[PDB]
Amino acid sequence: FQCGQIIGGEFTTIENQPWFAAIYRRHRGGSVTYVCGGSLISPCWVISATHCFIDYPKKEDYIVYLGRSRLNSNTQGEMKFEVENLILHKDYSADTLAHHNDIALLKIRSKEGRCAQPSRTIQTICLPSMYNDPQFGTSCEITGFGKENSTDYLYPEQLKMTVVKLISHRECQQPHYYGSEVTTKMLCAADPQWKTDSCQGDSGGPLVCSLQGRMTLTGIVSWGRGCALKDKPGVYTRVSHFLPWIRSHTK
Ligand SMILES: NC[C@H]1CC[C@@H](C(=O)O)CC1
Repeated sequence: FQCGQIIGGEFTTIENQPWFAAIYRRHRGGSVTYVCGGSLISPCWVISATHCFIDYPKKEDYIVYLGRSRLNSNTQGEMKFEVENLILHKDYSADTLAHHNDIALLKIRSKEGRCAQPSRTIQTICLPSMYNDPQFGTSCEITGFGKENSTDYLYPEQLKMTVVKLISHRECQQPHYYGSEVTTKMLCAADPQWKTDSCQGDSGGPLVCSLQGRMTLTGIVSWGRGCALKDKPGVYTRVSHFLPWIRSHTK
């Protein structure tokens, strides 16, 4: 492994986002449904958002897939996993509109007792170095099985991706935007003409940026008001500010 090597946007294959994890819940009735996204950060660890699991925190109930480009069908080279350990951030909160410390860790273990193995469809995403983010106005990529329009009932069957641009705290903390709801441990991103964005079901997925030739996990899909609404960008967990929390649990 060599690390880092939807409204609008386009369809894609997992070769373009080989770090993408598709997380599913098995329920209480035997039926399995899509919960949300995630990113492979090391062979045994997938990173996502706490809000994806806060209502069902029993590890035994989740299924993780790597190398999956299709929602309810099989893709050649996909690897299935059990969640060995589900770590939610104890300081998670969502009392108001914003979700605070919205980050989660999933230890993955296949029925064959193995962790993720590199292939053309399974790869790791580079974690940022402490506090090192791309410049405001940088184009980064988002990926998911989320809705194509907020009013849609169904989820697309094929994986999607688009490009969004990082927005400064100054701009995002404006009152017609999110105001004081966005903290410094969050990152805002949007399409300049509000035509593309992450939507419902893209939660936990990554905001992938290129820094020093490395695709970096700069954000994790967290929250926002609607999808692709003027002045209402997608808000992301600012990974570069959660490194001791990640390290503390992957040691
Ligand atoms: N645009 C980002 C935002 C992330 C998920 C959210 C939700 O699941 O409610 C809707 C949109």
